[PDB]
Amino acid sequence: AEEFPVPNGFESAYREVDGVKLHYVKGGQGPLVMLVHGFGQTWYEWHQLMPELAKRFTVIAPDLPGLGQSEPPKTGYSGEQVAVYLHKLARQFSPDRPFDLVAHSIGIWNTYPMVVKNQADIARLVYMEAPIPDARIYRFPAFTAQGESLVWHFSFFAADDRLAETLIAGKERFFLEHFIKSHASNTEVFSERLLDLYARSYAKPHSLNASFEYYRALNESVRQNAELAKTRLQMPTMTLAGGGHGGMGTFQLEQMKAYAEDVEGHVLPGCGHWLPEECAAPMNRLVIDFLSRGRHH
Amino acid sequence: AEEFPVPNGFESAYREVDGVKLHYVKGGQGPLVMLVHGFGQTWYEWHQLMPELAKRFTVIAPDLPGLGQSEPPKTGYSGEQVAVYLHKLARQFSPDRPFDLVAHSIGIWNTYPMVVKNQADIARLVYMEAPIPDARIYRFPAFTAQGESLVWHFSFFAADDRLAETLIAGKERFFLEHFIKSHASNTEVFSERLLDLYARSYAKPHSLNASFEYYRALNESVRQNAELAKTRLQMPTMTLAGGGHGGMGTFQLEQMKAYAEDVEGHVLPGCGHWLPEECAAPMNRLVIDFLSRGR
Repeated sequence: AEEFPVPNGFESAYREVDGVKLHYVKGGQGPLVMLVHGFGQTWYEWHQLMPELAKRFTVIAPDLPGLGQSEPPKTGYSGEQVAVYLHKLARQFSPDRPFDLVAHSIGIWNTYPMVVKNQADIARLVYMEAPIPDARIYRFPAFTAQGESLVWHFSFFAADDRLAETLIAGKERFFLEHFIKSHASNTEVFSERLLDLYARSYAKPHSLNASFEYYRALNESVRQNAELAKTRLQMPTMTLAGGGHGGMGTFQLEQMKAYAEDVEGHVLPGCGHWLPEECAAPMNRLVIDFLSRGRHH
Repeated sequence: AEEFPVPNGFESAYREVDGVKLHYVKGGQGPLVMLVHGFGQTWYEWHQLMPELAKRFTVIAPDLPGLGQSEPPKTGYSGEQVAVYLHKLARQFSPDRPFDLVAHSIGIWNTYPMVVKNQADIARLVYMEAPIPDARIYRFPAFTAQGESLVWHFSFFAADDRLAETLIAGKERFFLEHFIKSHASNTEVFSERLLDLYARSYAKPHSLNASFEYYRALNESVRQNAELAKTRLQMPTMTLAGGGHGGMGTFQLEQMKAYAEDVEGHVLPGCGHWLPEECAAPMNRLVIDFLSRGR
């Protein structure tokens, strides 16, 4: 019983990677593009981009370990540990060619280590809407002159005593609606039905826990990344960020400039955090154009 | 009925102030000292200090509007609005003489405006464990290299859509233990029994809502204080802060220096946010000695 509708011409499937059963949706022909979702979401956030990309690329969108229909990681939730699963999953499908990688939100946290450690395996890199975990995240404000800040949820979710799971259980739909909308410019794109689907998925007890375990591991990821970042990324890279309420703005490119030699960035006015949903048309266009300046049947 | 046990020789009473019934506990004789509690607690946080002070002073410990057994404010929850209720209450018992003030946590927010606006009514002042609302609060981090930060709850509590009440309703006892202990160094003083007392009080629906309204008015209080702070405090002031896990550390005194001409500060080692309970002996000593420099 699929959690989300699969686009025509795509298949929902599973692969075991290091003893962990990962779910993914795959379609298209050509060089591989892997699309990695973030918090509060699943592979489905890419469902609009996928059919367009599948015109020129083989497209795979996995569920992060513990989220959607993927099993929890058997190692842990730090960036380096999760990155191994996504890397080996990608290699099962693109053993002989480098693949492209597109990541959003915590998808960035869970891919950066495998990108920096396997540069030859990565053709092109698109990162949108989330800091690479590093010391910069310690600068975001707890509170603003206009109300709640952008990332006070880092503390909420990282807190022990299962704080987040305990408070949110039974209110998963309620919390996710508030969180999505507080980080959105365009809230209308999030129908009652869309919110129901996302809320139902992450409300699975193991998925609600997984959601926050990514955050409880964030400081470890920061420490891991302090070593990894000694090696600059050398592949062509694009960043995207929303310019509206909820978005990262100029931060995305400014940070990436410290990690990547070859990088370009766009800020999308009128869009918040949830680029694939709030600003599907322009986001899709920028991604496709960026990736299509390489190999693609 | 009483939510918390009154110390021997003290009385629990109520006083109507601008149409709001304030609960307070009072005892002792001599010049008035008013002790104002903060978030997650009630007058009861002062119960160990009160008997000692009552040997030299008349001591009054009110419940903040909406919290403990006090009615919610009729005007609003900004510091300037709430401070009126507290000033008028104090002045009923000390109409012809200045009084002393001790405040903790959001008790600071709710007294600063009455202090700066009525400087002659305040003999001596002790503030502990909370920023005066001003632009400095926008500089605290959402997240730290050790985990959850000191004041991320500002955003949580101020969030729209009654986010905090909705998530916390029915889990008040769970949430309060986590909040208190995460902001403590000496966690062992918060026994299950004491936590039960505090949780039962703030679990009253109007109290849970009041708790968060103070944070929802925080930006307004910052705006209010921007004007009020053009005038420095002239009376003797002392700040205390915890030096341990969950404490404000050197921030307390450094900020107060911008507000007061006459200030001395102490950071108490191995104590977090909840000084009256985590570090009763040294905290009580410091307050009693400081206030006893005045007649």
